[PDB]
Amino acid sequence: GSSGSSGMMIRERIEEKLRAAFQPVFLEVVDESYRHNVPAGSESHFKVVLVSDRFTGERFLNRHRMIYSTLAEELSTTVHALALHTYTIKEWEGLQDTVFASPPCRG
Repeated sequence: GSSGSSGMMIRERIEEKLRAAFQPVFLEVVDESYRHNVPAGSESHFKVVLVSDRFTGERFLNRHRMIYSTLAEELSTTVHALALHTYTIKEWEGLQDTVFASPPCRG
């Protein structure tokens, strides 16, 4: 991006970082803008998708510790809670659809 015209959108800052942060295979963030006029200061719906092998059924918390570390403060700035969705290559290969693959075993 040529200098000059730029923005301060969190959604971008988040990904833009992860890109080089881990350099996974998949990346997609779901940001939600203001919907109602009234002031809302209770919760901030936010979700992020990042597929990586590193999440090979290692841990449930370790999935956040790694992410947070990157956007430790970056996110803490305005965002507080986030629903991380770390998946694996396989699981992704057939998240919804599932093929009946049950090969026989050997001695």
